[PDB]
Amino acid sequence: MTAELQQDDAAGAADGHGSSCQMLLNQLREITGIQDPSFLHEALKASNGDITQAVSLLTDERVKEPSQDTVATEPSEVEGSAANKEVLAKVIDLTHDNKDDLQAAIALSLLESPKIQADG
Repeated sequence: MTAELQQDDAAGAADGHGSSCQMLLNQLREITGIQDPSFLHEALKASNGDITQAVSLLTDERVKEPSQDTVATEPSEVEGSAANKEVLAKVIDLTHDNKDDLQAAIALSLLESPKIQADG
């Protein structure tokens, strides 16, 4: 009934980390300061396990509130990918008759049909 010796003797098993140390979320929480292990683990899941990138993914639009309208800005539930950016190209055309293709086809068919058509 004295003190203990040899700490290598251990007592029993000591696993259950299954690729997922506290350094991942710890650091993450130290970089971003987020309290949503879910959105955090999301970043780690998107960065393929990389913290720096993940971080990037988050600091680059993490929480806030897009989708919905909120704020004063405009909502973004659709378009949001490449566009005239990656390339401005020529054939400039915005004013006058623009997108008249779908606007016209849509209008001609929208004028005869109900309103919303969703995916259809």
